[PDB]
Amino acid sequence: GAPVPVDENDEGLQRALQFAIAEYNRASNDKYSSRVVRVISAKRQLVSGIKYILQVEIGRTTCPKSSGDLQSCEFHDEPELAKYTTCTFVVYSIPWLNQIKLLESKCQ
Repeated sequence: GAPVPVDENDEGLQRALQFAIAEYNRASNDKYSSRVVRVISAKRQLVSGIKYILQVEIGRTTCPKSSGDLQSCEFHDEPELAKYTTCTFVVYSIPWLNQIKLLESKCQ
């Protein structure tokens, strides 16, 4: 057995970053929103089911949710002031039972 990396065509891995990341935005939703930036390690271990280990230097997005913006939101109008954080997402994905669940998703 071993770890298998994903490509730009794995709706499963996409549901992984969107699951944990979705939790990052709902976490900072207060001040503003947290948005991915430059992934680093997006993989899906393959055991009895799957393990989704993700890494990305999370970033932010000024606008919160409405702020009279309809649909936009953005980091800090540039990189010059949009630091980031290193977060890892751990999503177990089990086929045959469409059972996806979050696990080790922590950012810091």
